[PDB]
Amino acid sequence: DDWEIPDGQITVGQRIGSGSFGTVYKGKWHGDVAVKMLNVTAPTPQQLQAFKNEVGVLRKTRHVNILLFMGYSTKPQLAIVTQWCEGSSLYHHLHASEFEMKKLIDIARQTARGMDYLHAKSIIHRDLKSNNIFLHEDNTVKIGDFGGSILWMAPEVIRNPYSFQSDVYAFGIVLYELMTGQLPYSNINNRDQIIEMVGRGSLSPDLSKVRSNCPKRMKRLMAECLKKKRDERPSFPRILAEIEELARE
Amino acid sequence: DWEIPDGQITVGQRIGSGSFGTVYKGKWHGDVAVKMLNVPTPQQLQAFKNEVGVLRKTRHVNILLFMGYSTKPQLAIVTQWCEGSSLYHHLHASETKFEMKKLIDIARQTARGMDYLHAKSIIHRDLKSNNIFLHEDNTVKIGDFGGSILWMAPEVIRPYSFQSDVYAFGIVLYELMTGQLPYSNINNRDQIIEMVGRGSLSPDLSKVRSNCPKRMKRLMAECLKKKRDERPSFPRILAEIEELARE
Ligand SMILES: CC(C)(C)c1nc(-c2cccc(NS(=O)(=O)c3c(F)cccc3F)c2F)c(-c2ccnc(N)n2)s1
Ligand SMILES: CC(C)(C)c1nc(-c2cccc(NS(=O)(=O)c3c(F)cccc3F)c2F)c(-c2ccnc(N)n2)s1
Repeated sequence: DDWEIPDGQITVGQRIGSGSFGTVYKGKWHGDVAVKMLNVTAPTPQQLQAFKNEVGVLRKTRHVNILLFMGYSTKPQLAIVTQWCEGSSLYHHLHASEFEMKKLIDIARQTARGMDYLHAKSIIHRDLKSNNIFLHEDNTVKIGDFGGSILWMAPEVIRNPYSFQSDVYAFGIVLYELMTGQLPYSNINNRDQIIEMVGRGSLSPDLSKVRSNCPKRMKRLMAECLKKKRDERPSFPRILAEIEELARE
Repeated sequence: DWEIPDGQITVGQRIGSGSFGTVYKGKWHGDVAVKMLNVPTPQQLQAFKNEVGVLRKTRHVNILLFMGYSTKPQLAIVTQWCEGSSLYHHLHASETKFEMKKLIDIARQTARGMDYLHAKSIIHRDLKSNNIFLHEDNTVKIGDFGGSILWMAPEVIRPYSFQSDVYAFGIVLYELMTGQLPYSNINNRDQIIEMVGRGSLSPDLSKVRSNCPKRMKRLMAECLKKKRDERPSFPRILAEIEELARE
């Protein structure tokens, strides 16, 4: 019932980087772990409060497609311990490296399962990117890094605009990455152009870029997820149903 | 709370019965395993909460992920679904050929889970090769917490402690390196019970394969000590496997 890991048990190691919040290092604790710490000399009451809140949210997650929360510590720095994922993110595999359709579908399915699970718990991700989707042992999708993210931002977010619908839009962009192998808006290299245009309602991902073997049901689902108006986007129960179905059919 | 309301879980094919309860494959935000408990009484409900209370305390990659419990239509526990088969099936049925590196990683992962369980002061009471699920063939998943006498420590046969878990892990180590179950040339349950229980019989270490690192042979022998207090603790066990893993 209590997930406080007494300090001195955790052997922190090499730094990996910084996500939406905190900084992560590879660690040692009953095996490999990832350790996200807030490196400040002394946490301001704001930081201590937010720390308690997010931990309270993370301890409500138990699903194979959600990064495993394992525990937390408060001294000397506030820290959150998670499982260690082997391999790289979906971003690296898609954009920084040299997948067959069946794998692409399965990745989409696992991600939908995780998101569907989160939404049923009334949890909004707020920062879903292919960057946040770790392919553990290249076989299991692990969603992490909750709240450069401009590409995955819904039009209303670009202009509290966060909701289940904005998560769905981000998921739609991830589908676009899986089915095209590309990041959206390749012919636009200006950050403010995309911000203006996507926000203006003018610009949307180019669905003609999808692969030939990409199923039409997937293509339709993608277009539904990418609706400019938020209340026109599908919910994850319907999203999961469609993917899981088409994976068979 | 981790109670899953009635109707959210779709039960599929029966998988089998374990140390307690009956397992089915199911649907709930993806694939799950549903362990049906055959039943509630006021007191049965308390015992149900106590076991769920223990399971709710585990958050580790090498421990089967608890996901929730059902009170209606009947008492049930929900866990993740593992793809593939048990370590037992690979070693003794499938005859899957593992390079020494895989066998030691599996041993290392199992050690990680057991060390975690013991740090939480949880005793498994029924660790064996078919309790160890190789999820997607790579990740060890220890489940089925407490007919299976091959993994029973002498003191258990004649009781349950961290030391008896260590012994059971020693037999698993034996399986990994030998490829066989202990006492293969003796197909008599009563005999093994009598002889292992009184201390006259122990696993034949001559049957370990040549490629097996000698440090693991020693560690295996240390785990299989007939006298309970001469067995090493899992933190020590993990380190030596971890140290040997460098190669
Ligand atoms: C590169 C980048 C983006 C900085 C990373 N952050 C994490 C990481 C490490 C710890 C937590 C969270 N995400 S979180 O903080 O939102 C979170 C929890 F703290 C607990 C449970 C789920 C969860 F998403 C992370 F994304 C990474 C991470 C986590 C596990 N294994 C590996 N190999 N990397 S990589
Ligand atoms: C009948 C047999 C072959 C022994 C099995 N039992 C389980 C199974 C199913 C559910 C729970 C537990 N073990 S448990 O009941 O002790 C337990 C929890 F309920 C929660 C967390 C850990 C844990 F070990 C299991 F072993 C199996 C199982 C579990 C997950 N995936 C698959 N494919 N099979 S297989």
